[PDB]
Amino acid sequence: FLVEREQMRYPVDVYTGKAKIQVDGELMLTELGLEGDEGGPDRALCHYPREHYLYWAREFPEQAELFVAPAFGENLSTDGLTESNVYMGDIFRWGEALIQVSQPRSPCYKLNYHFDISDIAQLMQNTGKVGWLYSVIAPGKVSADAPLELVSRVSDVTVQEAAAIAWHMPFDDDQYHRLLSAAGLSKSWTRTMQKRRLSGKIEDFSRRLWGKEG
Repeated sequence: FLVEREQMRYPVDVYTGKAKIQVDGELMLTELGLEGDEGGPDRALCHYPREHYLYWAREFPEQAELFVAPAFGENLSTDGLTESNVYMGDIFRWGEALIQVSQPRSPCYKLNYHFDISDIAQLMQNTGKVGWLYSVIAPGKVSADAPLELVSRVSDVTVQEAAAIAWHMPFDDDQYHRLLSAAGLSKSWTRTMQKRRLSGKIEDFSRRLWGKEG
């Protein structure tokens, strides 16, 4: 863990909903999320990498204009952070608040309704370009002018592997045991990996990904 000492700092665009509109000054980050916005604690903030938009536009040239932040619902938009360099448990200082990565975002069939593309959820899930959520470790003033500083790297499980373990690999107790060991793991994901260990099976994903057609 030398990255803690590198003082990594990433500028971020901020958005809140009434849906999501860009915020420009300073607002309060409370335990439940951004003031004026809307496993509550574990999902108070959403993140989606801007890089991913190039991939969707190149994939769906015809509806390229739908693919711009914050089309995926995210609160935070950055360059330079993705599923392969963000780790489960990472704690970041933002202005005066402390936030911790708690799980990858799970793609939902509602996404398909929103882009009017019938298999975007399945595609998000298959590519692993899903973003992630934070739980707020300490509330406080934050701002669109204040960058995200990495301050603690406490696990060796990346968002990418956490997503592969949940959705890309065949049943494996060891991996489920490894995922349960990552600090900051949200309650619902703890519940889901624990249930697979006990049941001996992988819970269905059709309803989440396809709605009534699942």
